[PDB]
Amino acid sequence: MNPFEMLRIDEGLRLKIYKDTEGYYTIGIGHLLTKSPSLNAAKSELDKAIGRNCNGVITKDEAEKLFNQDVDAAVRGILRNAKLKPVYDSLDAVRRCALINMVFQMGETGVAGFTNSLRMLQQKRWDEAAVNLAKSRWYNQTPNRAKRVITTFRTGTWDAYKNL
Repeated sequence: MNPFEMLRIDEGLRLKIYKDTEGYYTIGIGHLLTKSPSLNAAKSELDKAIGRNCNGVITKDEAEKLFNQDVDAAVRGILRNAKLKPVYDSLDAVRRCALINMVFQMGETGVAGFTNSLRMLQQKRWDEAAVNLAKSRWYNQTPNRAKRVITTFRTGTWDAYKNL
């Protein structure tokens, strides 16, 4: 595994402009393009973003790159986050990876709301923490994806996604 494949599985990949749950134009792995109703504008923002005559559709790699700039942006925020910063620093590279997964999935705000759970991770209390996170509304909401993320944390390996 690697982080793109992680999200590939979790968020899914989209190579053609789409609308999300909130109506927003998006593309690749959750890459929101714009908030205005206009396809016209997304199209344009994309072309731009990607750098050529895409026309509402990109490549796989073209997407990875977008995906790369977004992980980058997420990390950056994490480090500017005071609740998130310390946790993130405590984490070995791969679990850092799970934390981006979550953030990606629920925003920085939502993530930092798992008080006890973060403390647990920070402390490097890998099992209890596993246990704990299985209690949340997160786990009921999106079970599969929650389970995978949790194993990542438990173990600090790509066990849950590698055969996938």
